[PDB]
Amino acid sequence: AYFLDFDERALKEWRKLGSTVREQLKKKLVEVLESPRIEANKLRGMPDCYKIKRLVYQVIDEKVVVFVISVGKAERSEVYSEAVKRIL
Repeated sequence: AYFLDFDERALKEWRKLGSTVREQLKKKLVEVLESPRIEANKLRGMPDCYKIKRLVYQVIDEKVVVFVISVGKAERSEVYSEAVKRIL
């Protein structure tokens, strides 16, 4: 029941996550559109910001729009890469 919208920086971020991710995220996002305000996912101190497991979105009631603002990863890309190397 909520419209989707992406911040342009986040859409650019989205186009670099890879094939596998931006699909499982697309799934969880469209699910969020039904009822965006999930208490278990609300960022601390932030009245309108929520997380998807990361992805962050802003709920804009005045427009009924879910605004995806930030999407990325827990660590730097180098940390996962170095972790893969470290175990070889």
